[PDB]
Amino acid sequence: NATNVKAMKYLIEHYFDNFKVDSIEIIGSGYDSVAYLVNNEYIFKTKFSTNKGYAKEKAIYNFLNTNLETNVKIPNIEYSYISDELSILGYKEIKGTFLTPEIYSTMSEEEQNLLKRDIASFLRQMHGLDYTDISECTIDNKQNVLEEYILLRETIYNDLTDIEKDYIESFMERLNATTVFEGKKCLCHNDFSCNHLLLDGNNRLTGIIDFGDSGIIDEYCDFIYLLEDSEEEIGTNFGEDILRMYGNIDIEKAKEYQDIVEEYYPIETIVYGIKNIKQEFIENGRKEIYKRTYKD
Ligand SMILES: Nc1nc2c(ncn2[C@@H]2O[C@H](COP(=O)(O)OP(=O)(O)NP(=O)(O)O)[C@@H](O)[C@H]2O)c(=O)[nH]1
Ligand SMILES: [Cl-]
Ligand SMILES: [Mg+2]
Ligand SMILES: [Mg+2]
Repeated sequence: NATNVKAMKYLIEHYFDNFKVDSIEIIGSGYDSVAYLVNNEYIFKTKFSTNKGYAKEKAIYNFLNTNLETNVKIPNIEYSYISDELSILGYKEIKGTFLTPEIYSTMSEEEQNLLKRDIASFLRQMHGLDYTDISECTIDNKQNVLEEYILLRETIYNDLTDIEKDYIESFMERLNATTVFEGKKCLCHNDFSCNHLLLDGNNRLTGIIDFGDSGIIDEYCDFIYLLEDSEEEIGTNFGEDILRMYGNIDIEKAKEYQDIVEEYYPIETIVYGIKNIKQEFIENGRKEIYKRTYKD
């Protein structure tokens, strides 16, 4: 605990010549990464070598801070160090409160509507950017899945159970029949969940973070979490209304897209385990297949 922060304090002061760390605490973490609040003022996202890295994320912030017109704040990178083994991005903390189901349920109907409009407006503005200058950041989700399926076939597929194989083949049958990858491509946040959305003191959208998965990809991508029915997200109705306010988009296919990504999740989890040599993820994905198969 107190040892991570010393190591990171050292790396920050070593790589950014004039920077002095008066305070530093862990503010969040993924499975590959750790984030730190420094001097009660700066966020520092960090990562050590992992199927990389923070170069794309930086190029995305730089593209967006040049091209977006919006009052919604996003990270603006002041400090970056990027190497094969280590990557650090520092920027000023955007202040606010993260959106949650609980907060949402306390908002008046009109407060909720204004938030949904704020979100639809943000997404419309980003999805509308001429992305020529960030064109290297393309992502083909369908092709990625095919390549991941090939990796499964080359590694553990033959040891899976019949129930597990059927789940996967049935997913691939669905992938092959769907049309939801054939639509408009644009620059998407691509991890647009309510834990990345910041509210100000009037419960209006004041900022957005973590454009780490951003790319030129299906327009439907940015509604996947807004449409999710779970304890972490607000609800299907929230995403529906946002889709209506956003306009010019096939809502039923947005939902199909979301449903297909949800079906893929256990396989994604297995694949992450294969690629990063973590048996624990392989087993969680496989077990999740049994859970889904037996649910009614
Ligand atoms: N309030 C605030 N919190 C921030 C800001 N930047 C990051 N955070 C906090 O730090 C956490 C992690 O930041 P995030 O960019 O989501 O990183 P990640 O998923 O954990 N890393 P990765 O993008 O490499 O997978 C966020 O959940 C949030 O608590 C910011 O500008 N303001
Ligand atoms: Cl296993
Ligand atoms: Mg995040
Ligand atoms: Mg992230």
